[PDB]
Amino acid sequence: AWKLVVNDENPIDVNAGSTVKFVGVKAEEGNEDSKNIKITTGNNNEVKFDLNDIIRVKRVIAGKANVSEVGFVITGGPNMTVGGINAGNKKITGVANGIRENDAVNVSQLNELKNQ
Amino acid sequence: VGAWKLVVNDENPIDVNAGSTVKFVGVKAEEGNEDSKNIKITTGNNNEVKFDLNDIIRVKRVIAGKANVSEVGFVITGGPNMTVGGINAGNKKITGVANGIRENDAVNVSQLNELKNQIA
Amino acid sequence: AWKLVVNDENPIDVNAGSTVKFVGVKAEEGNEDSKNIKITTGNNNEVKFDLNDIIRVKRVIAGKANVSEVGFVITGGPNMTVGGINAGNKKITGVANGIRENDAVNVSQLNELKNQI
Repeated sequence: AWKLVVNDENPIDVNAGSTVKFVGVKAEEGNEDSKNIKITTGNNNEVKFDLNDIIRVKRVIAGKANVSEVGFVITGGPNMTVGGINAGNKKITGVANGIRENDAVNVSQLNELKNQ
Repeated sequence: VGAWKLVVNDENPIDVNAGSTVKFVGVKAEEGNEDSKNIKITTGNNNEVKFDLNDIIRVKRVIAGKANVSEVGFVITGGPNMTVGGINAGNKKITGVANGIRENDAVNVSQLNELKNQIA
Repeated sequence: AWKLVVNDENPIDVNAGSTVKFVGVKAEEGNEDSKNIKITTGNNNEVKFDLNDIIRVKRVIAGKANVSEVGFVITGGPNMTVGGINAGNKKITGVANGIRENDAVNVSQLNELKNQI
């Protein structure tokens, strides 16, 4: 027999005739397509590990950038949440001229009015 | 060592005998890019098999409650979005906007008020 | 003994009495709850693999959409970064009337003035 230790847990004894099972945990209980870790096998019995095309988490952190249930947040910077967009006391650039009533307007549009 | 079996998500067992080799592999997300294995599997000391994410992960969707990342961009369900076709402010105000300067910068209320003072 | 080959690495030899350890790597050295890959065991000793509820990476790529240390970027399109927001040379829609000095203004508010002046 050999022993399999997962992180800090007590060893699993693997005897002759024993079965070891690997399981991708389902994020959503009825949904076999909801396993965040996708474990499959190859033609030569290779055990293959990947991510699901769709991953379900509570939070993604990449430096100051956060994705979570509240929205898209840059620590100390802009954000987008259910209550709307905060531009972080910075300019918003690359804005095409607004057309509909609830489109944003840009500097060029303010200037047009200023000359009429 | 005794002969044992490995069952992966209820696949038919893989029988492992004395003399057998078992391979674990991280799948490449991008066909020809060796650096694109989302699951980073390595070996260290003391027969440790170490599992982590790649520094760069490649997926089609991230779901974190009502916040969604996808090939179209960044969406809050029932809220604003920033997607390929543009920003949708979600029928909410946009706050914290510094004064626009270039012709394609957004303007703020302070600037609209400056104009009101200038025209008539 | 049997051998374990992980990707292109040298084989590990597993004899009778050997131990193999599976470990989640900590994303942050001081945080034992920062292991991106969550490995646990079930009530019949199944080895269960999942993601941490909180994952820490340098970049997520979903097609043109990127999450990274600079912020939220659509390649060739809109972005929201440490330096502010770019609207992608497209219109911004769904903007409620600005109120406070640093709120954005919409077409309706520009027209309201035009009708007064």
